[PDB]
Amino acid sequence: SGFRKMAFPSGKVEGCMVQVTCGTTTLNGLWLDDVVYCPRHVICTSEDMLNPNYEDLLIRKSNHNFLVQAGNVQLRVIGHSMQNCVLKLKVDTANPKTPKYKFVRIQPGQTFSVLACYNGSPSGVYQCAMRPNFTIKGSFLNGSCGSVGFNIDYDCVSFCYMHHMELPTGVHAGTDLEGNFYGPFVDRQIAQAAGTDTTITVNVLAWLYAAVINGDRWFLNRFTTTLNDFNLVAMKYNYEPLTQDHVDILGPLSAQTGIAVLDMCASLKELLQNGMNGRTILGSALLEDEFTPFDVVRQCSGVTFQ
Amino acid sequence: SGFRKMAFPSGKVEGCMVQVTCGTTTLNGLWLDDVVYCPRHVICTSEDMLNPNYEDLLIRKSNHNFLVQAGNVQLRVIGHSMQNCVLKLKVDTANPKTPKYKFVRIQPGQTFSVLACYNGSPSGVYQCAMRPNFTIKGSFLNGSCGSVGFNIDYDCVSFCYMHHMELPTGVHAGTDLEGNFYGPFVDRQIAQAAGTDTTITVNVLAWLYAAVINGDRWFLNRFTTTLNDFNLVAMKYNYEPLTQDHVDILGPLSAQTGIAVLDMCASLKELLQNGMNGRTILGSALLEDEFTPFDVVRQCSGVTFQ
Repeated sequence: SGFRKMAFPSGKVEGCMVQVTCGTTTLNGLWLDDVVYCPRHVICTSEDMLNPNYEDLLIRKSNHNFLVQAGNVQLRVIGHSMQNCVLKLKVDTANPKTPKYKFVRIQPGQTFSVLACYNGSPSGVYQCAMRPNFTIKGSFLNGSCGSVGFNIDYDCVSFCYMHHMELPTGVHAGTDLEGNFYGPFVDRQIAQAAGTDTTITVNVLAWLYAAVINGDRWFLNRFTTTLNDFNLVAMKYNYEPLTQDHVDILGPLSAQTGIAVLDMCASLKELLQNGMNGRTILGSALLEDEFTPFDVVRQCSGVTFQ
Repeated sequence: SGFRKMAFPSGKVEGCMVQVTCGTTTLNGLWLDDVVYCPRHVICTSEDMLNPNYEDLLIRKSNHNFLVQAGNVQLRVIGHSMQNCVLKLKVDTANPKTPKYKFVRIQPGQTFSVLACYNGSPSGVYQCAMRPNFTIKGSFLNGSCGSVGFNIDYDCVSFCYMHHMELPTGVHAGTDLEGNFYGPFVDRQIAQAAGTDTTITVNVLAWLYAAVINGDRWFLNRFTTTLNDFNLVAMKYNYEPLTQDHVDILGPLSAQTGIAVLDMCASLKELLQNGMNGRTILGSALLEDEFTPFDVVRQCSGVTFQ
C-alpha cells in the first residue's frame, strides 16, 4: 500500500541522452539509431532568440559546428535537418543502446515521466502532467532544454515530450518529437501568454479512489448527483467538465471500491464547496490532479514492464 | 526554474533487479557481482511470519528451492548465507551490468530514491525520506519486498535501503544492505510500534530556501529569533530540534538568497503559529520536509552524475 507520485524506470532513456553544443549554447539531445533529436534553438545565442529566422540561421550552420557528446564519446555529425522546431542530426554511428521506441503526441491531462538532464547528463526523473493549457509545471534549469518526456508500455518506450524553453511566467513549454509545439507557444523568447489553466477533474476522481483504496475514507458522503449537475459546480471552481468518456475510464476503480462514479463526484462536490476542514487526503491538504485513472490502476495492482 | 520532487535516474539499478522465488512466496532481489541480496522472509510462508525461526527454516532450505530469475535468464543459486535479515545467494553468473556500488547505512532525515519492483521487474521510481522514527511512507504493494533505495554520487551507486514488510499501521520498514533493520522493527508479521514521528526541521528550511529561489516570497517576514527561542516553538508543533550542524548545512542556501538561517527560522516560527492563511508555497498548502539541503542545492544549480 501507500501512495506516492511514481515515475517510470528511466534506464532505457538514459542510454539515449547526449549533449549537443552549437557555439556557446549547449543543450541536451535524444539519440535514437543514427539520429540525434534536439531543439532547433541550439543554433541561436541569447541575442538570436528575439526574432530568429531558423531557416537562414540553420543555413549558416555546418556539421562541424554541432558538437554532439555521448558521455564523452564524440559523434561525427554527418547531416542536419529541420523538422518543425526539432533538429535531426544524422551521425556516424548508430546508438547501440537504442530501445524499442514510438513517437507519440499526447492529450491534455495525460501524464508522463521527464528525465531531467544538464549538459547531456541525466540528473533526475519525475512524473508530471501535461496541463490542459499545454504547459508543464517542471524542474528545468537553464540547460535542461532537450530533456524528453516518455511513457513505458511492455518493452516499448513512448516518447511524447521535448522541452524547449521556460516562459516568462515560470512554466515550461515543449513539442512532440516531430517538433510540433503543444499549445500556442513558439521557440522565441518573447511575451507568451498561456491559457487559463484548469484542474483535470478526471485525474482528481482517480486520486480520490486511490485514497479510498489506501484507507483515507473520511470524504465519503451518502449523496449522489447528476453528471450535468456536477459540472455546474465544476465550472464555478475552474474544474475541467466531466464527460461520459471520463466516467467510463473511471469504471474499473469504481468496480474495485464499490463507489459509483457519480457517488465519487458527489464527494468532490462536497470537497470543492466546503474545503477539507483541516484534514488531508494521502497526506495532502490540496486536491491532486496529476494521476490518471490508468496510473492509479497500475499502482493499486502492481502493473510492471518487460 | 520550477521545483519538483525528483528521483535519481534508475538505470544502474534496473539492471540488478531479479525475481526470487522460494515456494509460493516470491519477492525482488539485488544482483551485484555473483551474489543476489533479498529479504530472508522469502523462505517463509504467510503462516511462518508469526514466530519464524529463520535459522532452522534456512537449514531446511536447499539451493534447488531458490528460483532466481533475471529477465528470462535462470540463475544457478549455488549457496545460501544469512547476514542479519538478508539472505545472500550465490549464483553461477556474475552480473555483466554490475555498477560501481557502495553499501551505506543512512541517518534519519536523509532521503533516497526507491526503484519499485514486482515479480523482479521494475515498475516505478520515486523520491522518499527516512522518517525520524525510521519508517518510510512508500509505494509498496505485495511483492515489493526486496526493492531497494539508493543515492547516486558521480559514478557510484550508494545502496542504503531494502524494503521488508508493511506494518499493521500502513507504513513500511526495512534494513541496510548488511541486513540490520532501520528502527526497532523485526521481520515477523506482528503488532509493531512505530516511533512518534517528527517533522525534519532542517529539511523544511531547505524547502523554504528552495521556494525563495523560485519566486514564492510571501512568507518572508522581517522578524528574527534565536536558535533556542526557535526550538521552544519547535517542540510544541512536533518538529525536530534544529542543531548548529543543521544551521551550518543551510549555509550555502543562506548564501545564494541572502536570508540568514535564523531569519528563515523566524519565518517558519510564524508559519507554525499562524498557518498559511490560504496561500501556498511551490503549490502546496502543507510544509514539506522530504528535501534535504543537498537536494535543493542539486536542483537550484543543476548537479548531474553521468
